[PDB]
This record gives sequence, structure tokens and C-alpha cells, in this order.
Amino acid sequence: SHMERVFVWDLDETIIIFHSLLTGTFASRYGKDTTTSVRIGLMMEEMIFNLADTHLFFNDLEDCDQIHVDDVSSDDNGQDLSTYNFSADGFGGVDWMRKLAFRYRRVKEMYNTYKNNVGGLIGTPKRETWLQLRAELEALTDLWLTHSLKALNLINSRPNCVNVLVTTTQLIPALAKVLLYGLGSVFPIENIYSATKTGKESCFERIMQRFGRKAVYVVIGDGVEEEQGAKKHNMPFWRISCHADLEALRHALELEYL
Ligand SMILES: [Mg+2]
Repeated sequence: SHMERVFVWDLDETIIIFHSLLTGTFASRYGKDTTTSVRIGLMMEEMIFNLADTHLFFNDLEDCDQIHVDDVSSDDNGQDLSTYNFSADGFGGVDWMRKLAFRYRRVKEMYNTYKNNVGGLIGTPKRETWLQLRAELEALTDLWLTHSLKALNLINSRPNCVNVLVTTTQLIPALAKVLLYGLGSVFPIENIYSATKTGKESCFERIMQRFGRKAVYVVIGDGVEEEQGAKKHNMPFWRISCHADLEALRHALELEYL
């Protein structure tokens, strides 16, 4: 009988601060040193793609511009990839499709086993560089991530609330970000969508398709694409422009019992 909410999030400058570190927009808007901002921004970028290329077959999967990890699960035979050798498996369109599905599934496996042990995934000494980077970033952003997480965790813990992510970032890179920003635990991987290809209103429609019409969808984000797509589908939109907006959201999450 319970009413159910579906929270559709944007990533960059909504849940995390990353791109705006490279443009000087954040440092400028909140009076931070621009030079440190760019330095921090480029280090994360390096870590994001290094993780992507090194563990998430990014050099292989990049040109596939896939939307959801399970999009090619038709061609997955379900065998154990523990001992499977991806490097020397020659990576066509049907025998090739199985090899693609294998990588996306291994990515999914990596994500689930390391979502709460990212330092274990990237290993040392990168782990320490990461923890220090995350600390530098958290300070310069005045605890932005701390704010977004409070809302994400309230949604997670709440029984009739769900967390969905729709980002224009490509899929593999988007997963690397999520992991490096400690969002693996709050976002079930089957809930991440890459709108790089289809566009956001497509993903939104698809998400409604998936959760039904009886659900109340809330589009959360800082950008126009997200907001415009919320209009097409007459989905309430919650804009995030500062820490205050993330607090307003957490507050609302805190008052309702479904
Ligand atoms: Mg954004």
C-alpha cells in the first residue's frame, strides 16, 4: 500500500564537485584558491581514468557508449570470470558480443566487491594518495560530498525510497567516479544510467518504464538537461545550487514516513 519515491540524480556539481574544480567556477564562487582547485581537479581526473583504464576495461569499452551495465546481458553465458583471461582473448559481432558482455559483467563484479573497499581495488600506494586527495577536496569544497551523502544515505536507509543516477558521463568513467567519491555503497550498480548517447529524457522515460507510474519521481540536479527532461515527463524537479539545497533536501527526507 506504501507510496514509493524514486530519486533521479545528476552527478557532477550535484552529488560531487569535480568538473567545477578544473573551470575555476567553484574556487571562484566560494573564494578558494584557483591554483589548488585545478591541481586537485587534475589529480582526481588522473585517478578516475587510471582506475577506468586499469580495472574497468575502459580502453576496450569506451567506444561502445553503453547506457546500463546489463544492456548486453543476452550474450552472457554466466561462466566464472575469476580465471578468465581478458587480455589475451582477442578483442566480429556475435562471438564478439559474448566477450563484450563478459567485460561489463566483470566490471559489475569489481564494483560490487570493491564498492566499500576502493583502496583494496586501486591498491597501495594509490590508496593513500586517494585518501589525501579526498581530504584536500573535502576541505576546499567545504564538505559538499558530506552534504550530498547525508541525503543519499537517508534515501538508502528509507524503505520506500530508491536512488537512481543519470549522468552524461560515459558509463565506465561514471562508475570510476562513483567509486572514487565513495558512492559505490549508496548506488546499486543496476541504478546507474549513462545519458551520453540517448539523452536524459530517454533515460528518464526508461526509468519510469522500469519503476511504474504509481511511483513519485524526483529529478535532482544542477543542470538544464536534467531539468528540461523533468518537464517533458512532468516529473517534479529539485535544483541543487549550493550546500543549502542539499540540506533542504535532507530535511524533507527526514520528515516523511511512507
Ligand atoms: Mg551536473
